[PDB]
Amino acid sequence: MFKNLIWLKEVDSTQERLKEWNVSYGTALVADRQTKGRGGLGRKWLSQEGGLYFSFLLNPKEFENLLQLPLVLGLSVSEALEEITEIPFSLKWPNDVYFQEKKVSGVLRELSKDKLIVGIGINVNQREIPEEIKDRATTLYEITGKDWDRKEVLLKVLKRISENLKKFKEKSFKEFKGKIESKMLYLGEEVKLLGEGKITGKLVGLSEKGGALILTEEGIKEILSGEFSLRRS
Ligand SMILES: O=C(O)CCCC[C@@H]1SC[C@@H]2NC(=O)N[C@@H]21
Repeated sequence: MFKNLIWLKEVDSTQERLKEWNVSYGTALVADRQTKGRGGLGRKWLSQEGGLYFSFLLNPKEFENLLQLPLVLGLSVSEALEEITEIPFSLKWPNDVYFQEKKVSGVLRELSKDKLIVGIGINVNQREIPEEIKDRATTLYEITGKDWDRKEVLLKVLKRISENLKKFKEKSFKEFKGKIESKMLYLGEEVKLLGEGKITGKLVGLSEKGGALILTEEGIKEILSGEFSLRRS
């Protein structure tokens, strides 16, 4: 039941606040502005007006795999945006939501004590996109040519997250493998993964474990580490 909100006008980071405050699971902390945002395309643009920045607590004892989780959340984020805008979106392993070549959303997940802090940033109404990420990022406004009710968006997103997380629990990742893999970005293309190494080859798909399958010279390798980031090559 992700439907009750805590909407602030400015914080250092919704991630940090939930790391500090003791909130109940299933409640989303939203912030119009973030002075010390962290993750994805940087801190500078996470302080822009028009973006949708929020975080929420999940039970660590209940969502053990922090590789499939980001994918399911990303799948939930894209599904909500597609339902709203009726625009096709792609998923970039292992977390980002993309429209074509540029990112629209990113899923962050941290752990602290007995907390699983999930932070999600969505590009909705930012009008003045930074020149340094004009190439890698886009907004709902830029794509569709109109603004969107950030509250309406957040609600349908929280709903999909809720609905999908219930299935991911009751059932398994098998329920989303096909949905996710079929929306994967750079699929069939030459790509390069970096993090705890650097593997380069053709992204051939997604394993039932949520791992990225790369076709190298000596076989297809399955990448499970969340450390890795997937970029073109
Ligand atoms: O870009 C990413 O992939 C990571 C998530 C983007 C940042 C979100 S926005 C709200 C929350 N608070 C943060 O400091 N980070 C996350």
